[PDB]
Amino acid sequence: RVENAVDVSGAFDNCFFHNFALYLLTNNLPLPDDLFHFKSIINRNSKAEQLFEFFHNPSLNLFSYLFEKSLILGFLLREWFPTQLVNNSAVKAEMLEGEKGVFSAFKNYKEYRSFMSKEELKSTEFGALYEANEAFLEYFYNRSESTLINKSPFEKYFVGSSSDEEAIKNYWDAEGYTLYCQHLAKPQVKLSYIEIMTMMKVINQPLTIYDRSTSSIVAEYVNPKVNLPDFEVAILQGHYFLLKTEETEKELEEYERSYAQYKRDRSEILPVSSLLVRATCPKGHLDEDPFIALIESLSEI
Repeated sequence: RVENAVDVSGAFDNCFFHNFALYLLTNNLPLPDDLFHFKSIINRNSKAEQLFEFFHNPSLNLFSYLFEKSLILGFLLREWFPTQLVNNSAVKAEMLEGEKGVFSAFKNYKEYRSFMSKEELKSTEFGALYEANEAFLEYFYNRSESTLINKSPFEKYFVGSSSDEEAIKNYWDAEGYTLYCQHLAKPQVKLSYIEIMTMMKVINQPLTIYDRSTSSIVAEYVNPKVNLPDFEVAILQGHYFLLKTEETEKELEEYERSYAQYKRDRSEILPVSSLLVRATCPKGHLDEDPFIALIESLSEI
């Protein structure tokens, strides 16, 4: 039916993971194993590995609570999922086919870029994929639009090639897929329903994503063999609203009350009631790193 889902915080661009987080907490489903002991793919600095010194067991108790739990789980999930689909060769191969696969997204990238800026294609549903493989795609674009190239790292996949789809696959299985998983895990990279479906497919979690205006289905993963509580969120600026159910309405209305407390507390921040209010502020106003404002408040324990 048409329903008014809860407004989930879009702090740290983890709005979907926050939706998945409170879905795992409202109906008491066990968190995925090794969410607290994994080695993240990212090679800059892992927000998950910084939080591992305060949480070691599905220990999430505060003594100074549901909103604070999803925001912490948002960080670990952002880096957990990519490490689960980087040595998964099956997903690596199943992600090239389909009307929305890499073969289609790349081919679309080449012909569409003749009149569309790359930033105009980065705001698309394939933005995360277009950014991870930006170097190969830009080489891919001008190589087929101009007759003279530059003598470079990607030309191996193009000589001795039968197709343009053989070059894309040769790039993908060598380094394209892993580059993609490394980009999904770094912060501030936002997710569309493309990545989410392959994320929900790798853990067999049914999900339905409606449009908040039409209530029509936008993206859907269906597996009737697994029977878990119905997971459904609506969304289009990248903001997801989790739909309530009989077991969630009073526990999400309790979480709605914190967020409304967090919003006004974050507007008098610039004598507050909520723990991580300064951590959810935008950058530059108070600190330079909202995340290090989060770990400062966790060290009080």
